[PDB]
Amino acid sequence: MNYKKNLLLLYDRPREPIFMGKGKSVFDVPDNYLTDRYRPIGPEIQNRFGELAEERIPVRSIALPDLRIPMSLGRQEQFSLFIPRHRKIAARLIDIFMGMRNIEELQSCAVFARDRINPYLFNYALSVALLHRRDTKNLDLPSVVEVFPDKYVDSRVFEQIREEATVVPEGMRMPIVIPKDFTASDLDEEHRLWYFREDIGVNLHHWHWHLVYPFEASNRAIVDKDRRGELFYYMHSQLIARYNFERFCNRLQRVKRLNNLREPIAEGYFPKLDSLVASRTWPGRVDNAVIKDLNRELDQIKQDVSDLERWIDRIYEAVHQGYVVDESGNRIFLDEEKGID
Amino acid sequence: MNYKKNLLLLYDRPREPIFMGKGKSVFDVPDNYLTDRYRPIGPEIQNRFGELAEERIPVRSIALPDLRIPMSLGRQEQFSLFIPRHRKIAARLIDIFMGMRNIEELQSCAVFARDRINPYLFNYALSVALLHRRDTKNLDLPSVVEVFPDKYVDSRVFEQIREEATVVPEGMRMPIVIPKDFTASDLDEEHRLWYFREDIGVNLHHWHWHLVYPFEASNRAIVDKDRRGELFYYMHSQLIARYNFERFCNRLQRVKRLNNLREPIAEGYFPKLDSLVASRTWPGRVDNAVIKDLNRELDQIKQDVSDLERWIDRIYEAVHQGYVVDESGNRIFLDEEKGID
Ligand SMILES: [Cu+2]
Repeated sequence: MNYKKNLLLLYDRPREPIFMGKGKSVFDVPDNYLTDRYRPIGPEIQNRFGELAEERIPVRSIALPDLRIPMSLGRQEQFSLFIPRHRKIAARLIDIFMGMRNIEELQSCAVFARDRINPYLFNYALSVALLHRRDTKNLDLPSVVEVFPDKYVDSRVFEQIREEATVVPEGMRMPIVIPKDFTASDLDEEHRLWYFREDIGVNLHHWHWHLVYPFEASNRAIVDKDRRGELFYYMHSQLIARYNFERFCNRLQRVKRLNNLREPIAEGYFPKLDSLVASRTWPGRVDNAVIKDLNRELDQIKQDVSDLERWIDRIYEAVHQGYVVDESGNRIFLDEEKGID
Repeated sequence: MNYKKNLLLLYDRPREPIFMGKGKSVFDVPDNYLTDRYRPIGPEIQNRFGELAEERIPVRSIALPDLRIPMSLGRQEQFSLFIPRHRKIAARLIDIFMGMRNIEELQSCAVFARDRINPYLFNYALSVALLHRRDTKNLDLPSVVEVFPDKYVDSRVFEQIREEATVVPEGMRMPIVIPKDFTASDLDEEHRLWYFREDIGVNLHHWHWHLVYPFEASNRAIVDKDRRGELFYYMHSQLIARYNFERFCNRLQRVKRLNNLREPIAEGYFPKLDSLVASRTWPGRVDNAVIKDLNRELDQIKQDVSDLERWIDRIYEAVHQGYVVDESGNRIFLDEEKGID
């Protein structure tokens, strides 16, 4: 039905309010669906952006589960699935979208939530829901490059794209060249591997792999895929095999592992990305930075380097021992078949 | 006369005693010319080596100044012109050879001294005397590679040359290949410049340049060659220009200067040379070695790093000021003409 195609419009222009009209359509949102900022002038808006629209999508006003947790993350904040706290927020939102029985209520829940929660988070939570509901199958999700170009492109282009789009009429617009080999000069031998590290393609593959094989949510909510452990081993293992190949093609040696976490990290990296959602840039790492104990009260991270070292020491022990121990105290054997997994 | 050609025989086999016979000749040395080790069995020797020679060169017994200072340096010790003490020893010996009126007494002094003083030192002292004594002009001094191959060749070959020369008859002897690119592997990017750093040619040029333009000997005219200061600047300046060129041809950046002496030296170098005169090998320098205050009582070196730093600070000051100050206290101006010199 249409509903499937109407959800895809949510991916359009993530930071433009949902009432501004996406593609050749526009949403006819209730006033209790308007944000607190814009609700007090709702009448002036629905009318103002009604123009230029072929279709008008109605949206029924429903109950809507509590969106406190989803909304806890700031709108101008970054979103990562590695941070403990974000995991709990996303997994909760995924749970809401996943828990809407009908494809019509999913559209209603989405339309409301969209302008209240972090765009990056919304995109993830929706992507995961759509991909793993039964009614929304075979649905072609727009490339995350197209919805979030800031994670894939030198920040320099953005003010050129703004200039070009404002000054020059459509049809006469020149294609914007995206800078390559732009993060470091030839003094850094690492700069040679730009075509791999910074390639759009491989970064998309990595992002998507983690979409379809998450490590947290609910085992029935898509965590427990056959041999996902072995997959995690192999896929990442092939990344380095391919990387090491490309290294040899640029007169470099094989990548040296992170022997130990106390010694400095020789290779710094300034990525040159600017998050338009956070309105800030990603920080760089300097040469010879040292790993430091984390105390990020907000993010819910209280971890010492020694904690990491302790985990490693134990994992090594298990691997040599040949077995692990479950919470219960029983032993599980790292056999030829399932060991790696 | 013959005398000129007879001195060249001293350069032959530097560590073989002078009574063993050089080329197609042999020396008829007095018994008071024999060393303390060999004098007590002089009769057995002069006879044992005398034959199979077309010539026997007589040598008249002369007075001979005290050779204490020349003999102060051990026979199995290394010799460098940079070490303060060696400078005083060599300059004194040079003075003796230089001070022998006749080309016959030079031959007599030499023949005596040769087996009592350090071979490396002898070679230098003689080389300098011949080139600047007035009788021995326009001469052909043998290449120092041929007399001291240990300073120009991987030590590995020496036991092959000994094997080949003992086992195989003359005429059937295979040429010994000299290893190239042998001091470091491809993990060290510096190894690429072997063909320049370790080339026989350029090392000979450097050695010889310092022969004809010494910086301190005795008698100022020998040091005082036209614009030798500017020469010292330019010649060495061209070495680095050429080096920096060769760097660019091996995918390397321009050579980084020694900014400051307290910071570690990143690039180590093990030269793989074995001094047959010292019977030891040259020490290597490890990666990230640090310069340290010297206290070499024997060599007469008592220098702190800060001394070096102080000299540099003062030289910079003079250069910026635009003038220097002589011992007397007067000022000399670094003009366009003689400034560099
Ligand atoms: Cu020099």
